[PDB]
Amino acid sequence: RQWALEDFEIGRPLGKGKFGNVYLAREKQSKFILALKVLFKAQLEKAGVEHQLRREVEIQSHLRHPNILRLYGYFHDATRVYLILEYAPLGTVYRELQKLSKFDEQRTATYITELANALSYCHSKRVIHRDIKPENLLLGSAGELKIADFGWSVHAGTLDYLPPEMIEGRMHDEKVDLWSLGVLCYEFLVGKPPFEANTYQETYKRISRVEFTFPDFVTEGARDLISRLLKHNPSQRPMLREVLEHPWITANSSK
Ligand SMILES: CS(=O)(=O)Nc1ccc(Nc2ncc3cnn(C4CCCCCC4)c3n2)cn1
Repeated sequence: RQWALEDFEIGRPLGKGKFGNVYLAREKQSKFILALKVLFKAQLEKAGVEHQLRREVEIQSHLRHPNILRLYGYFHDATRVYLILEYAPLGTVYRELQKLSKFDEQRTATYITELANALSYCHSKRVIHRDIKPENLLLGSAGELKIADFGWSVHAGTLDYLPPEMIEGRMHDEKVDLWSLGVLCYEFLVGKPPFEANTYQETYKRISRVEFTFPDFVTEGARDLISRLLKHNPSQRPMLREVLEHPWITANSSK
């Protein structure tokens, strides 16, 4: 591996905002298709995220579930780092949700199932993702769910997906990704996150006071799982397989 830019032709833009952009792109000589994140070194340490990115490449690259987006290599030049990324043909989950505004229960449970395994794997290797936002949940071609982003940690922007203990600031562990699974689960069937407000200030309270309600079209099966995960006291939360085990899941997923 010694990649310099001229080893690629760049396709259409893929997004995003925060750090620069992510591009469709193609390895000139094997004709390989990939996402090529381009991040200006300019706005990197000019923001202090740099060292908290190295040990997120670290984290990204030696990992390997099929339900986790893979990082191939990297490089840079004058400005900008370049992340050479697996490509997720069917786009993000954020956009599938806007498109269909809600998910059926067969589809949700599958997405949750896939998320557990990828998290359950992440948690054997003791790794904790922090933001499991739908912006970070891409889709493979078989429509497999693939986790993606960059705020991971050791053991032990919107708060919509964070749990109480974080937002205020306490000794946290892998019990965060399980609250995020709850927040997600809800968002999928309802289409909006259970703590949404129009301000960061409401949302903090809605989270602090665990303040959500279910629209009628939501089944006491799912109420039970989401109720269970989104408890305040971290130790209250199912462990990852007690989740997969959940009656409501199993009745509704792939395998
Ligand atoms: C616009 S869309 O409706 O969402 N279609 C779409 C979305 C994603 C992809 N593929 C893809 N593969 C790997 C990665 C790694 N990071 N990204 C980020 C791209 C920057 C925008 C934010 C999303 C994630 C990736 N995107 C293809 N098509």
